[PDB]
Parts: sequence; C-alpha cells; structure tokens
Amino acid sequence: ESADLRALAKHLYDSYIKSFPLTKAKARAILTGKTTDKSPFVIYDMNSLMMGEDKEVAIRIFQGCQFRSVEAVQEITEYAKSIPGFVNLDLNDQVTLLKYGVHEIIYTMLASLMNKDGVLISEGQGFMTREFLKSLRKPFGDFMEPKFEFAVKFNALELDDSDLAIFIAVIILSGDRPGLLNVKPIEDIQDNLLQALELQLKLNHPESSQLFAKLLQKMTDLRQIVTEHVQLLQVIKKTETDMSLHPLLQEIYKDL
Amino acid sequence: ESADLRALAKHLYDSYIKSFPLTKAKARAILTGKSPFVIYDMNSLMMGEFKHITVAIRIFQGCQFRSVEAVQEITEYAKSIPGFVNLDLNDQVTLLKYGVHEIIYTMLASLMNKDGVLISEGQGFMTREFLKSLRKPFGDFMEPKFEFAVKFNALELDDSDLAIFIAVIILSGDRPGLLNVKPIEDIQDNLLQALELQLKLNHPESSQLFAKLLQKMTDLRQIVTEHVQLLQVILHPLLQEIYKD
Ligand SMILES: COc1ccc(C(=O)n2c(C)c(Cc3cccc(O[C@@H](C)C(=O)O)c3)c3cc(OC(F)(F)F)ccc32)cc1
Ligand SMILES: COc1ccc(C(=O)n2c(C)c(Cc3cccc(O[C@@H](C)C(=O)O)c3)c3cc(OC(F)(F)F)ccc32)cc1
Repeated sequence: ESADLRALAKHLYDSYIKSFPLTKAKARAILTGKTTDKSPFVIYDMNSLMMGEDKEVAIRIFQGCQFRSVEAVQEITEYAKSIPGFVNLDLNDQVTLLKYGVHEIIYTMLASLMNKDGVLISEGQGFMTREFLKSLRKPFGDFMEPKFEFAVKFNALELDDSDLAIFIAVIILSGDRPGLLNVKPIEDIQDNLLQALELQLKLNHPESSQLFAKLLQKMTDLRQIVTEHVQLLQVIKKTETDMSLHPLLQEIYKDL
Repeated sequence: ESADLRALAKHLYDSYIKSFPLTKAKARAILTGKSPFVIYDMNSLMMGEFKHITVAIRIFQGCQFRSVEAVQEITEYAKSIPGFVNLDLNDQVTLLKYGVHEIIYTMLASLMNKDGVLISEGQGFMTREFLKSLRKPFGDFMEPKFEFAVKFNALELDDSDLAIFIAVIILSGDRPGLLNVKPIEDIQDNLLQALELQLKLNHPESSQLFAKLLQKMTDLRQIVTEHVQLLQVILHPLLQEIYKD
C-alpha cells in the first residue's frame, strides 16, 4: 500500500513539473540568489515600472495578473487531467471541480513566487514589491495584500514542489463542491491523495510535527481569499465598465 | 507515547461529559427513538413550553439565549484542556472569542438531522421546514447550519471523538491578536496527535477520517463568516448588553 502511495506522489510531482514552468524551487533560487538562476529586475515605483517594461498603471497591471490567471487556469487544467481518476469523472463534475478548485490552487502556487517583500513576475524575470502593489490606485491597491498575507504564513510550512504537487491535487478533488453530481468517486480519489500526501509529508518532513494537519488547516485561509477576490472583481466591473474580463475567468467566478 | 494520547483523549471525554449536558449520544437517542414536543408550524410553537421569553424574533432571541449558555459551557470545557489555563489570559480570551462560534455550530450538528433540531435540552424539536418558513431574513439563519450538519454528521463522530475535535478548534494558533502562539500550537499538536489516534482506534474502517474532519474546519469558518454577515442588521438596553457576542 505505502509503495503504491509513493508511486502516486511520484506521478503527481512529474505532472506538476510538466505542467507548471515556474516551480517553487526555481522561484526560490531566483528570490534568494543566485547561480543556477538569474536576478530579477525590481519594480518598486512608477519610475522602475516604466524602466521595467522592454491604459493607466493599476489597470494595466490588473490586466497583467488577469492574463497570468488565465495561463494559470490553463496550466492547472492540464495538471488536473493527470490526476488519476479525474478525467474518468462525469464531465459536468470535471468542470465543477476546476471551477471551484482553480483559484485556491492559484493562490497556493502564487505563494511560491512570493516573499514578504513582493512577487516574481514575467516568469521570474521581474519582481514587483508588495509596497508598490499596495500603493496602487484605490481598489487595485487591495488586490494582492490578502495573497501576500497568506503566502507569508503558507511559506512558513517550508513545503517543496513534491509536497505541493499532492496538495494541489487534494484541493481539486474536493467532494464538497456545490452542485457535484457524483460525490463518492471524487471522495475515493481524494482519500487516496490524502493518504499519499500524509506519507509524503511524513517522509519529506520527518522533524515537522503535524505538518499534514497544519497544511489541511491552510485550506481555510484559501477559501477566504477567493471570497475577498471575487468581491473586488464585482467592484471593478461596476466602476470600470470599459474593462474586459477573460471568458475563462468570466464563467469561473459566475455563481460562487 | 500513545498511551498518553489515550489518557488525554479520556480526560477530554471526561470533561466534555461534565461540561455539556446534552451529549450527541443522548441527542441521537432522542432523534431516532429511544419523546420530545414537536414544533412544525405557528400553532404548535405557541403551545410549545423557556427562559428567554421577556415570532421570528422570539425564536432568534431563544437562539441567542442558548448561544450565551453554550459559551459558558465551552469556556468551562476549555479550562479542562491541559495547558489552556497556563496560557497568557489575553490569549485564553482570544481563543475563546474566535472559537466559540465554530464549536457552537459543530455541537449544534449533534442536535440536528436533515428534518430538524432538538431544542430545550432535547425536550423539543423544531422542524427544519418550520424554521425556513420564517419571515426574511430569519428563515435563512438556520439553513446553512442544517447543510453543514448533514454533511458533518455523515462522518458519524461520537462524543469521545468530538471532545478532542472541539479542543483542537479552541487551540488554533491563527486567531488574530494572539501574543504567544507557540504554546498554543504546542498544545494543539498534542491534541491533533490524540485526535488522530482516537479516530484510528474508534473508526479503523474509515481511512482518512482525520483528514476529512480537518477539512470540515473550512466549512465551519465559512459558516461562521456567513452567520456574522446575517447578524448585520441594518430592544432592552441590559438585554442588548448580555448579547454583545
Ligand atoms: C498555476 O498557479 C499559478 C500560476 C502562475 C501564477 C503567476 O505567475 N502569477 C503571478 C506572478 C501573479 C502576480 C502578478 C502581479 C503583477 C503583474 C503580473 O503580470 C505579469 C507582469 C506576469 O507576472 O506575467 C502578475 C499572479 C496573479 C494572479 O492573479 C491572482 F490570483 F492574484 F488574482 C494569478 C497568477 C499570478 C500564480 C499561480
Ligand atoms: C456547546 O455547543 C452548543 C450547545 C447547545 C446548543 C443548542 O442547544 N442550540 C440549539 C438546540 C439551537 C437551535 C434553536 C432553534 C430555535 C430556538 C432555540 O432556542 C431554545 C429553544 C433552545 O435551544 O434551548 C434553539 C441553537 C441555536 C444557537 O444559535 C445558533 F448557533 F444557531 F446561531 C445556539 C445553540 C443552540 C448548540 C451548541
């Protein structure tokens, strides 16, 4: 059995690497220096932002993240297909699982690109500071803060990509998502993912007491970030009527 | 050291039994025949017979009265948890402040089936349908608890399981304003260790029960958040003081 669970962990890590071009390991090598990777150009004010790119600031940056989210949903969707059992589920439920799982996964993986000071951008080529994001115009200045506050706590667990691979899989296969037709097949997959995760954390973090429990508890903070994020999008759509929002992102948010 | 975790487990069950008059075992007995007055509509409610009487408002007032009683039961229980009373007193207050609602909804689940909720120490039964039939926005007060309860109860936890789970909720190191997170997480790790051993022993046939129970903590925080937004509204002055939170 436990040999089977190591095989699952290995499968998931493999697909993760295949699906997500900027891993936590690459992110950390960029963020902390040095030699395997290269140093980011740092955006920290209106000056550096102009010198950095080679209509207005906050909205343009907002469209930037909006476009990254779309790529992220594309990568996540590719990864979900690799989770054993996922593609065999009722198609409606595949859609439901992705619809609800995707943003919880975006914020988990976004934490890999973050430290307390800011976030990696343009595939690790850039680094935008938390302060600069926080200084942005009235509604946009609030978008990233909750993600930074999560990242700081989440990053304290010291998870690596092989851990995150299984964790993200656990998130996607939640049998407690609204409007799931066949809850049981989903729960049977998740049960196995949870077993695999537990063994993986035991093995990878032997000195780390109750890391499994401490990680599942983080799923609480993920839910709150989603709620807050979609509230701000409501504000943006009514205040910026000329603002375009990607169809993929359109039908994900609609009917939380 | 798993004989010490069975000790902790037992200590916590012992205290829970002391602290909460209506146990899950007791409530399930009442709910599945082992007889309460039933409240299903306006006329059986009027006949039904409370300490809070000073329709939708009277029911909501009753729920708040009961919540205030429950806070003190939970406060008494928290004192039993090895290490809790040795915490900084501000942190004890913080842990209780943010944890009681989560525990109220957890424990309310023990008193609910999909059809209604035991009321008044199990002497009564208010139907789920009577509760949603109430005027807006009072008919939306209790439905999200029934949704959670039905899901939660499907875990089939017993009182000795819940005694440890509730302790785990109290000792959460992520409450805002905690001054000394270390001993709290130190205690909770112990309790999580005890909870895991309890569920392995009490439910050997359900593999990731531990995990599934911990995933229910997100459903709980969600519920508590939704509930406090419904409390946004948008009275006797002394009464209004008793029911601040
Ligand atoms: C698959 O999981 C993820 C994949 C990619 C990313 C990612 O690269 N992102 C980055 C660096 C960001 C941060 C960011 C900030 C400012 C501008 C950005 O656009 C450009 C410059 C870029 O990074 O390519 C990007 C990001 C934001 C996102 O929207 C949010 F979830 F926060 F609502 C979504 C993904 C984001 C995060 C999670
Ligand atoms: C220690 O945790 C608990 C202890 C007792 C109870 C409980 O008996 N309650 C019942 C049956 C109820 C359900 C109920 C419905 C209508 C009137 C009620 O008031 C009286 C009749 C009563 O429960 O004694 C009670 C209850 C509701 C509460 O407010 C709420 F959480 F829902 F916001 C709080 C506690 C409630 C719940 C949790």
